[PDB]
Amino acid sequence: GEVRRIKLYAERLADGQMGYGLEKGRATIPGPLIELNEGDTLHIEFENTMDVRASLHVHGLDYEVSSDGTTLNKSDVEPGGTRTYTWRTHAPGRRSDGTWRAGSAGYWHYHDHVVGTEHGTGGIRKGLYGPVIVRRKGDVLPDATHTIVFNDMLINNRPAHSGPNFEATVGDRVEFVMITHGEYYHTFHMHGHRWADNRTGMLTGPDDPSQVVDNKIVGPADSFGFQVIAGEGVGAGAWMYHCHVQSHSDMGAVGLFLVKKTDGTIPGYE
Amino acid sequence: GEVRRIKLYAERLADGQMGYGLEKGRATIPGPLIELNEGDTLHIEFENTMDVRASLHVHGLDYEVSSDGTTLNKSDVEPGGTRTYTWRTHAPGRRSDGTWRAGSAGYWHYHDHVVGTEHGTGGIRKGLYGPVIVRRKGDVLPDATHTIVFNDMLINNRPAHSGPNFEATVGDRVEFVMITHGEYYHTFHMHGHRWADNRTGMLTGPDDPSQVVDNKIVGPADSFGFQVIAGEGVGAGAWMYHCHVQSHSDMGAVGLFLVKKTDGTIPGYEP
Amino acid sequence: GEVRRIKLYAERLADGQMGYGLEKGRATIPGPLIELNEGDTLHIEFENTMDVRASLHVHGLDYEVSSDGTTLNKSDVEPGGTRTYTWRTHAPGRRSDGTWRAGSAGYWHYHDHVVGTEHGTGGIRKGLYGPVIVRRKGDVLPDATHTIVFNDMLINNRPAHSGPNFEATVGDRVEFVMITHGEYYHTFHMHGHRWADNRTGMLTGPDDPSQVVDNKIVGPADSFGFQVIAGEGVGAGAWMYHCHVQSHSDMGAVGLFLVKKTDGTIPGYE
Ligand SMILES: [Cu+2]
Ligand SMILES: [Cu+2]
Ligand SMILES: [Cu+2]
Ligand SMILES: [Cu+2]
Ligand SMILES: [Cu+2]
Ligand SMILES: [Cu+2]
Ligand SMILES: [Cu+2]
Ligand SMILES: [Cu+2]
Ligand SMILES: [Cu+2]
Ligand SMILES: [Cu+2]
Ligand SMILES: [Cu+2]
Ligand SMILES: [Cu+2]
Ligand SMILES: [Cu+2]
Repeated sequence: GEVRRIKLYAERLADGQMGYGLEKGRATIPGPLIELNEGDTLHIEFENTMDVRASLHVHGLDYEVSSDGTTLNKSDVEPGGTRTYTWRTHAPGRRSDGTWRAGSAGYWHYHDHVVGTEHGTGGIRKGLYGPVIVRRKGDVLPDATHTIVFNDMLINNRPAHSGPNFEATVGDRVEFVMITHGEYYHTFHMHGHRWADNRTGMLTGPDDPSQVVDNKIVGPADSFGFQVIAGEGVGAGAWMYHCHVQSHSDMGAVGLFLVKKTDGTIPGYE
Repeated sequence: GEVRRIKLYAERLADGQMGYGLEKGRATIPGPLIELNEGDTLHIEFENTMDVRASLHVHGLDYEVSSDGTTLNKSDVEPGGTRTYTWRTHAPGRRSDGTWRAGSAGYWHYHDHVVGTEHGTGGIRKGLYGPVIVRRKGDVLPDATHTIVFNDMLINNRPAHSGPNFEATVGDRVEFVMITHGEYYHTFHMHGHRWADNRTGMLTGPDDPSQVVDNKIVGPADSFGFQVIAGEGVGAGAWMYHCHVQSHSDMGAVGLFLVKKTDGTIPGYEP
Repeated sequence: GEVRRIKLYAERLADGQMGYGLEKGRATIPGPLIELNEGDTLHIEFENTMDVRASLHVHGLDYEVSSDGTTLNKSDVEPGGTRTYTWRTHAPGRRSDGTWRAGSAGYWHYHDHVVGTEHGTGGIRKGLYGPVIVRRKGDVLPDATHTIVFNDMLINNRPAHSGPNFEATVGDRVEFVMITHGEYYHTFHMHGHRWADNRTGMLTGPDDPSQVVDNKIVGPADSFGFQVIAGEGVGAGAWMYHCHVQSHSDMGAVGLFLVKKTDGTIPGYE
């Protein structure tokens, strides 16, 4: 695998928010998508631009305690400080004893572990979360990737009834990364589309018995993802995704997957 | 791939509830079981007999936005109004891009999307939900199918501690369709029986690594199903199923899977 | 296909608790680990030493209604009474209808079903739960097994912020049994390690599409397990496990998987 180096910044944002960015003043919630192939090493030159301690902690990937991002393992970052975190990944294969070592590939996420509490409750609430995708050799690559985070009662820390919306063309291969944070369980639902409940969100072939779903229960720090063919067997349209917990959809935990015809039109909606 | 047609009616019942039915005054909660084979197209000639806007929205199956059953897609039904909803299904197969297209087959459900709120909160609460099963070629068919819906704190909108109960005989292949709605997470548990956490609820063979379970966390609009051999390795008896969230079972989210001997008898129990 | 016999006692414990034990005055919370191979029968000579009715109910395994442990089937135990419960297990096999009968193998649990309520709400709250593992022929056996029960807001009925901690050496094959009870949903997370969402928690091979996860939503009476190679690809250290529901980790639903180097030392303990 390849050795990669990136910079990452934690920054305070308007309305008491906090975000990660690849450049100063370009912090976003969710944070930037990090994509790796199994075997790749990533060195993250992390700068905490804030006035409180902050950290970077990742799910799924290989890291040593020196890159835990915790007070326990003295790997958080002082205010205005810098730390180089290292994430490693590995491909699957048989061990010496004939057991199968699972690879790093999957839909994962990174977040703060020290803002507000020693579990990053305040950091997470304020927006310090982002997606990580680790791909296996031969994995099907998409035309676009969209990240949806159910953070307490908000989506991507947007005000209620505020999307986000995602645009595609009929036939586009669209990947979704779906992360949950905070206090509450949710159920993720997408109209007119469906996926497999497995590593890639896609059945491997006819021997894969994974349930095909369009609704999934998720809790804090769950991550999954999938790919769909936009509008496959259903056509162009305003295709809602929403939390299916009835009070949550009613309070505006809803967005649109806007699937246009090749001619740029979409069947008239609202 | 057969093209089929049914009539469906939304009706107000007693205790203010609301139900789907195949005939006028025959509405049930849950709604009627709709069963399709992959490839089938179903045209639902729907009539809203109620004095409020209602709709039909489906999980899992192929439909165009004109059959969304939402206000967003101008697909709900005015009071007394009619609409033909079209559901399509497909078999699995190889795409030209070399990927495997997942089929429609599964345990699915349909429900209202406009009663009370633009997400059907009032309709779902009052009973406008029912099961849909899409079968793959070669799928094993059961002796009977039973639908269990955890709707907020009730089962099938029954009052607390009033079932439903389902009866079978030892050896019967019994299918359960398990749907959840409303506000709360649940855990579905059955005494004396277990199933696979996969598409059909049954392991394909010794090369299927799916967890074998008797307890499953479910949230609103989750659906799964399974088939068991009634009493297999455990015998006839009153086999409780219940939510395993302790306050929920204590409040009466409990029913009985009554498995009889081939002589029609059951070991004595005290409900 | 071994017939096994054990004695089990239900007893009141200090601090308003109740537990199962293999010997009088030796009750623990969780109760003793019961391990069976598919085909084994277990006869449990159960004695209720308490002043309230109590029972033994099991998930997953084969039992007749006479061993349900319920009020419904009159198979609980009066105060000071004794009853033999029988649990059976079976190997998988091909049915005469051509379908595959799922075996008993898996991560399971037993608990009371009649203390406090006819669903055992009081018994479970006070500590009457324990793990059951049923193995399939050829299953990989671990160096150690550790049971983590999320019981309402507690782990193993320990007071908040009280572990438990589990020690291993790098390269040990360590098995976790993860059981949930009570009123609340949880998300189980382990730093530095991951497992397969399937029967054994280990991918069978390259043909297994199971998601690889480090975070799993669980609710009352859910049970799963897995094995990890301690420190595999991540090294020695204090590896936190916790509930990832943020208020739960903040209130102390946390422990340590203490992974020692071959020499005995743990980095960050100097
Ligand atoms: Cu943590
Ligand atoms: Cu939600
Ligand atoms: Cu829907
Ligand atoms: Cu985390
Ligand atoms: Cu919807
Ligand atoms: Cu419940
Ligand atoms: Cu049980
Ligand atoms: Cu729905
Ligand atoms: Cu029970
Ligand atoms: Cu928790
Ligand atoms: Cu973590
Ligand atoms: Cu139980
Ligand atoms: Cu010390």
